[PDB]
Amino acid sequence: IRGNDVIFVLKTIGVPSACRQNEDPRFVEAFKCDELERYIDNNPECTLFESLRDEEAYSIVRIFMDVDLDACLDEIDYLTAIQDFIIEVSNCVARFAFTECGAIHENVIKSMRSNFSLTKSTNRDKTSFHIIFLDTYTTMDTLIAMKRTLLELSRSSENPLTRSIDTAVYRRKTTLRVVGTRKNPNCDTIHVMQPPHDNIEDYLFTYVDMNNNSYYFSLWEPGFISFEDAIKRVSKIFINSIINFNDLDENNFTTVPLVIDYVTPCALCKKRSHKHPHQLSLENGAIRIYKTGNPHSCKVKIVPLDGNKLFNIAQRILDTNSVLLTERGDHIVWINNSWKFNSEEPLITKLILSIRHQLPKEYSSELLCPRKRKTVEANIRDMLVDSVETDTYPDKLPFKNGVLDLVDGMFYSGDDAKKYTCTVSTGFKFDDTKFVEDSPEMEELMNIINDIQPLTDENKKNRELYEKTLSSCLCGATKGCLTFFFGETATGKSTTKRLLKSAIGDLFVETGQTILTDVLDKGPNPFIANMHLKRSVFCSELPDFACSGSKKIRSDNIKKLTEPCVIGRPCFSNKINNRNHATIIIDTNYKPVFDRIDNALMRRIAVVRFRTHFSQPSGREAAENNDAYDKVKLLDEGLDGKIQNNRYRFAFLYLLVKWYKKYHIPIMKLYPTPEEIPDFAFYLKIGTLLVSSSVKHIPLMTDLSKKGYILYDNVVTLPLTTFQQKISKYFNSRLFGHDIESFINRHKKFANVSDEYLQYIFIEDISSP
Amino acid sequence: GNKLFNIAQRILDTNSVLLTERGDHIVWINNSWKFNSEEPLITKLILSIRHQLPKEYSSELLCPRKRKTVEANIRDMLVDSVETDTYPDKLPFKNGVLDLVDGMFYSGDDAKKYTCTVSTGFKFDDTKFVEDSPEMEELMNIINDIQPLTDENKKNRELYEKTLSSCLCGATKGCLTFFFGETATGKSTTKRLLKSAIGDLFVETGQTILTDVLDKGPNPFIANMHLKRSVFCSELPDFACSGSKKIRSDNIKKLTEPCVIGRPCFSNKINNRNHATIIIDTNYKPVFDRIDNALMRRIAVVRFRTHFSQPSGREAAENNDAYDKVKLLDEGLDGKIQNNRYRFAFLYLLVKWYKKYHIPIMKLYPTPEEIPDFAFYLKIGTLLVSSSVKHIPLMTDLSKKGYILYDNVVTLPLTTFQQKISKYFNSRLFGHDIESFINRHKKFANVSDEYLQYIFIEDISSP
Amino acid sequence: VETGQTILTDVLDKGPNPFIANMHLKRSVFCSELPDFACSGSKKIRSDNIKK
Amino acid sequence: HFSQPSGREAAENNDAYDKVKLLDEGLDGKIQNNRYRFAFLYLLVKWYKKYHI
Amino acid sequence: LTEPCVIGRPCFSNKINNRNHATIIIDTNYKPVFDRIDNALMRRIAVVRFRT
Ligand SMILES: Nc1ncnc2c1ncn2[C@@H]1O[C@H](COP(=O)(O)OP(=O)(O)NP(=O)(O)O)[C@@H](O)[C@H]1O
Ligand SMILES: Nc1ncnc2c1ncn2[C@@H]1O[C@H](COP(=O)(O)OP(=O)(O)NP(=O)(O)O)[C@@H](O)[C@H]1O
Ligand SMILES: [Mg+2]
Ligand SMILES: [Zn+2]
Repeated sequence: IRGNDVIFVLKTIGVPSACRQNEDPRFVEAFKCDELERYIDNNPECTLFESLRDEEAYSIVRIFMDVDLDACLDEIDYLTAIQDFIIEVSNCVARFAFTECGAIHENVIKSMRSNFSLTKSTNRDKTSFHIIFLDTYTTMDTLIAMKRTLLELSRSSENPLTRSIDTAVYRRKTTLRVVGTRKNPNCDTIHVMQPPHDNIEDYLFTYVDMNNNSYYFSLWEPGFISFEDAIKRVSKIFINSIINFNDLDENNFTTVPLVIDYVTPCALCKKRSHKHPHQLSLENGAIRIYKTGNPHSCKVKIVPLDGNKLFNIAQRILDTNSVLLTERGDHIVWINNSWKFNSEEPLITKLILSIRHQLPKEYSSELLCPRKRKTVEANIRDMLVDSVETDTYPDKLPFKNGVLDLVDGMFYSGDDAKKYTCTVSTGFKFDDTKFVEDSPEMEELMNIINDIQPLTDENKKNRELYEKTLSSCLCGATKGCLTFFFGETATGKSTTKRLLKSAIGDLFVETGQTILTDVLDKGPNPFIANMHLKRSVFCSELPDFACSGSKKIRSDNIKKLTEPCVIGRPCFSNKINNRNHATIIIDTNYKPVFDRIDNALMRRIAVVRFRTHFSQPSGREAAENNDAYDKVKLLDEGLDGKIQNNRYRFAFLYLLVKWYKKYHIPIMKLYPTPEEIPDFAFYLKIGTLLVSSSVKHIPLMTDLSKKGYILYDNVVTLPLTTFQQKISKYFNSRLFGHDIESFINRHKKFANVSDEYLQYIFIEDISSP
Repeated sequence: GNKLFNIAQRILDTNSVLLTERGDHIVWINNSWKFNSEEPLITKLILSIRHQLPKEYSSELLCPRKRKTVEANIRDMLVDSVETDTYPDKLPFKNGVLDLVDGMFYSGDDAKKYTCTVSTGFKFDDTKFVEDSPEMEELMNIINDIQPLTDENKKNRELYEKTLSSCLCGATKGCLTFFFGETATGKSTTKRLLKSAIGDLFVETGQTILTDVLDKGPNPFIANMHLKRSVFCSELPDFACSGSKKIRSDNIKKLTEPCVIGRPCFSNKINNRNHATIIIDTNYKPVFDRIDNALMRRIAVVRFRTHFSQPSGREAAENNDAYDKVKLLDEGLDGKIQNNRYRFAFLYLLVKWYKKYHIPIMKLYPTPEEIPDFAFYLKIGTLLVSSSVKHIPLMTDLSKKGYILYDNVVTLPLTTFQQKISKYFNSRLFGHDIESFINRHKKFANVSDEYLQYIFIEDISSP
Repeated sequence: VETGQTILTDVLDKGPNPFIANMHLKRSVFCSELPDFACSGSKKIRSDNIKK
Repeated sequence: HFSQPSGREAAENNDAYDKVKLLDEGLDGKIQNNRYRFAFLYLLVKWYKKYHI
Repeated sequence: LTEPCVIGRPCFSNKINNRNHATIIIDTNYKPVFDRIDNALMRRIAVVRFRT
């Protein structure tokens, strides 16, 4: 809504609703930056509060909090406290935004932690301030919802600043004090600004200046603890007996000073003795222990009265969005700049141990006992209810140390890569130095590629399709066609398989022929179960069926593999569905033959040609005489070893990325080539030469009758003997009699005359006069 | 005392955990009965219902040991079992239940009463269940193209609507329907329309149970089709093959019972519930191993006429025998339907047809007139009549027509009966059927005489 | 309880047989849709199966 | 036989039947809802006493 | 069997992939007879003869 730049101000607290509606200038005002500054300057002792003029259109506000701690802290304690407070509050708000407002935890963290205005009250007995997050915007109903979780965080933390969060001022018509202005006419203390923020729009929670680095999102109690245990905790922290004992009741808790015999130095500040004795106060369900008189002689102490420490630790670990539950009931953790999941060995305890550095020291020491880490893991599993979607951005290449942007070539490492929840990684680290164009390895790889597929004019299209198929493996989406690497021996299909394996790493799996032969549903099929979020799978050495004795590759499997999802379950699992981002590549020396052929199969089969031979010098002319190759090149033997050494990995990766960039016109697809595999040629020629019967061709019987055709009940039918006599001049029986009878029975209708009749006419006959 | 026992009693009072007749538990978290046995959800539920508890009780549920103790108490207190989803007129969506009687959808505790485990797998939105939409108008045009509203295609349209709408009812269906067409006549179009519509309650498969023997087998499909409201059987392999297996009438009858007998893969369960509307889409004419009166009662046929042709193939496809209308293709139609745009509009259309055809029952009625061999089998009965007492007094007067008398019963010799019937059907096509009828209704008394207790209707009619 | 036709057609001992195993202490057993012998090559009911 | 009123005459001439009645469309649902459970149980017990002296 | 990776897992162990560092030798009294003969298979078979 482009925000607002007018500041609405009330003067006196408790102004009437009638006065607010009438907008009487005696109390109601509206200014801009310069007008506000001039008003504050000219009128020094005027009260100034900020509110919302409209809750129906300008509900957009910033993220703000109020903290007031009734104690004095020195500089170092103040700095560590504010650091911990910022981290905890930003994590809590980001987790709430992610889990309720549908926002993104990482941009929320970035916007809240980039900059903030932090004032300081001129009063010296206490530490109070307002904090404004400039670049985070949301509606007021969002704060309405945030109230509960912010109160829970306030109640469940030891930090004085976080514990002293004012959970009010999150209501309707909420009014915030204006900086530099007294709250009461009879008081003098005010709030003053702190560097590097010096202007006045930096401290107003309604002023909106949305820019690039911005983000917006939208949608003694008897139950605390036994009093004896509370006093026991106080004494146990004191580490010394108390002179005034058995006289402090529940009623005189906040009145009677406490006196300590200084046998051991006061553990709060290690000082040998204190002039004035120590006293207790009850704030927000915690006992604050302080010393009267000197504000810096003793460090203030916090004793909680409720909650569970190992539950607070688990909540703090959970609200960093580093453990998540997927739609398949598996827990993914963010360790070492990657998303990892392992059903065999859960990694939650590893995450708990590793994440202790991003937690306050009080919670840090508890995460060293394996028993307590197991307790925290048990808490986390119970809190993780509901699931989240993963791997939804098909433009990113996930490396073990980050994410490479395919549309740009920019590498994101660390938290920047955390947004893209890519749960499968190549397994190795990206390297920008080795991801360069000019390199001797690059020239060697270009030589190899041009050797395997020449750039000749005849080969041009096949080489381009080679590039297309190799590039589309990088796509994280689902493609609608398979690729067959058909070629003769010693031609480089296994070499390019090894090249892709080295280039893609763990985003690559090799499976057997069971996928192409057996039923995919069946029972336990870990081969199908291994294609989860893969991008390149390989089936090698398809057992071709030139001789009878083996079940042919079934069409059902190849139709099912094209689907965006695949139905299949592993051993001892309940999930039945896995996403199909993988490109299915099968290596064979022979033409595959499918059991059932129909129309749809001409939209799924793309094959790649290999016509280059690498041979020993002895078989030079022996290979040259063969027509299986169009060129013979000498064979290099250490090339396999150096490829196994992953020497060409980054060169081939750069080449693939450039191919993807070139081929990636907005959205990309794959197209079959149903003219190379020979078993489809039968049906192609039959379709281009034979068509079914017709009813709209009824006023065209003259030429058919002149040729010799007969008419019956408006359906063209002819005997089988003359069908064979007519077809004997196009197809030979000794060639494909099995296929001939196959389609004959497929289209048999029987009836008519005294023999079977079929609904078929010849395209050549109707084409001829 | 025993705060933990009190907590367990309080939780069990809300009926959030149930024990089903499979020796397993179902829990209600996130407004859905998510049965899970591999990993229990009871501790998750215990931690979830924590703020609906007194403050002196909420603090004890933060310890995993105490949560496990409460779960053990609940497991010991359950004891009894309940029945799973029994309401047929309730469609369960991932976030509630939709009553088809008033088309009203409700979630929360109001949807807890209908203990439905199976679900569509996708959420339901209130603001897209509307009559007016670009999706609505485009879908209406598509259906009006596929099934024209002309008075010739009236009963076919009614059958299409009824069978399509029956996929929502959670009862058992007594008929198997056929989608008959020639080539690309919207078959897979309406199949993928249903897949987009319901989802996770529709199973697409080819042959298997339709072709093989159901019993004496480890076949998984029979267990797969448990509590699924729609099942499609496609790509039937042209049983007019002379070498390929036929269709079993016993298989058809097994598929048309409230309970289906099957042995999934490795377990010992042998019975499963049948709710699916089994739809079989074929181009070639199906042929059964053995047809009879009982089989003819369980088959319905829906014919597909209007076809779509590309601009280039328009002249090629504009002349077809079984075509009735020619229209144009659409390259982005399949991707667009996979974009789930027509989902809720087609749900509303299915609900409307369901309300139309429940008055107040939607029993599926067989249509045997479409199948020509069924027509031959029934015309044999219409052109004949079994011998009865009314034919006894005739005797000699009817025997003058070319018949004889056997035990005061009008009888015809087998050879003369064959000569008489040979002038109606085609011998080449119906020789096996004639042999089948002869061996199915034969009567013998001695070495020579062979009796048939049937008389032609035209012989009786003619003076 | 309801069971398939294998009870009358196939070998009772063989390997596993939950169809037979489920008849423990059941007061009534039903089998439906007898496989008409009108199809050549069909199986036959076993007299020893009846006796067992 | 229990038939619809259209094919009633077509199936009457069959010798496999001695009687023909009108098919009832509510029997399946009424049985599925366990309406006749205790009535059939009472008849079964009466027949048991009759035929097991 | 000549590829650098093989698939198979032990009992009570979720480890599937195995490396292929092996020289595969088969000692026989008879020459092997293969179902399919092609130019590719000829690149993977060698025979040593024992004649004492
Ligand atoms: N550009 C190249 N320059 C030199 N040697 C090469 C080149 N490309 C491949 N080779 C080598 O030539 C041989 C070809 O073997 P291979 O890669 O297995 O082909 P192939 O078609 O997969 N053999 P096969 O699986 O039996 O059909 C290997 O030793 C490669 O290292
Ligand atoms: N109303 C329409 N307008 C334009 N194109 C349409 C329309 N309806 C269908 N089509 C197209 O025509 C095709 C018809 O094919 P369809 O009948 O659904 O599959 P099919 O070929 O019969 N499957 P199968 O029977 O196994 O061969 C659809 O896939 C669409 O591409
Ligand atoms: Mg190879
Ligand atoms: Zn001290």
